[PDB]
Amino acid sequence: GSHMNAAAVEFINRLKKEDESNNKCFDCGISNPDWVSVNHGIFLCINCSGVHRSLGVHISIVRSIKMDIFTDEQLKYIDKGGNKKCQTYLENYGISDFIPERKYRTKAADHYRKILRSIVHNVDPPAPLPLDEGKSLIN
Ligand SMILES: [Zn+2]
Repeated sequence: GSHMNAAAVEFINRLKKEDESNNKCFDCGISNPDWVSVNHGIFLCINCSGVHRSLGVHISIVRSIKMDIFTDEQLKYIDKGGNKKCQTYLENYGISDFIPERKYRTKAADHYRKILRSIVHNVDPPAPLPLDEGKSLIN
């Protein structure tokens, strides 16, 4: 109901006040992103959320902070992620400046999804991905 929705917004705002990079869109950098790619634990603007939608459900799961209800598991993805952790991971593999169709289909981005998922489920992470495999795209 209304209470569960309001507590979720309060949670997101805490994460935006904790890690300031959550207050800029992950892909384009504009301030006050009101959308989330849950699967990546990142914050996006309305336009970049549209780009993510065209990537398909295997790549990105998109939610609006203003308009959508969030499941408790979905909020955990954001709690264990954030813009900073994803950006650092993508930068480390040299793929952070790739356009979305390439960036989110890299082994590096796919590997980050698996890492975040494992943190959410409190299980062992996948083996570290070799740097030279990171730029290659998944099938
Ligand atoms: Zn954007």
